[PDB]
Amino acid sequence: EMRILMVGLDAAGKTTILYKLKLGEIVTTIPTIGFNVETVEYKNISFTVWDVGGQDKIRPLWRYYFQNTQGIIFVVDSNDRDRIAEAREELQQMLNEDELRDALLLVFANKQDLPNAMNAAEITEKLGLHSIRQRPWYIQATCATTGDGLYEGLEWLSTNL
Ligand SMILES: Nc1nc2c(ncn2[C@@H]2O[C@H](COP(=O)(O)OP(=O)(O)O)[C@@H](O)[C@H]2O)c(=O)[nH]1
Repeated sequence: EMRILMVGLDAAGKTTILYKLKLGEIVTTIPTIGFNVETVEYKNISFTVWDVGGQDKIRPLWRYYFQNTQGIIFVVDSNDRDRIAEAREELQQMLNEDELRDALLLVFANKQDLPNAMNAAEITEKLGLHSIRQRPWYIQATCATTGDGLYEGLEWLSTNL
């Protein structure tokens, strides 16, 4: 019916976020070698999760698992300063996929419990979110392990959908 695509580098906290929603079992599928998909199905909504960044294995086939995406959730480890530039590049490629041009964008600046984590303002500038045109976006500072911030960010995505 409608899909929410939640993607980001490995260890960003996406699986942690799926489990905190308590909207259904997390199911892992491996449609092809090197492509692990995690899926939660709640009513008419499908939450679809996989890791981006690095080799981008089976990238040309991602379109056939993108379909009917109404909102993108980009999750970043705010403490991972080593890979923030990689997260920016991976986000930009998602923002250029034709099947996702109309999808809303929620950004979770995750792991705000860590002492040296970049704040949402810094994450906003590092991701280049203000260069996004004609697409509504929103960024929330979160701690997925406590759940802090997830409701406020998903409140924006849900009310705007
Ligand atoms: N400190 C901290 N750790 C987190 C947070 N969210 C997730 N983690 C940890 O990061 C690791 C990877 O989380 P995971 O959900 O598997 O990330 P994924 O690979 O993107 O799905 C786990 O050990 C989590 O406990 C957070 O907000 N703060």
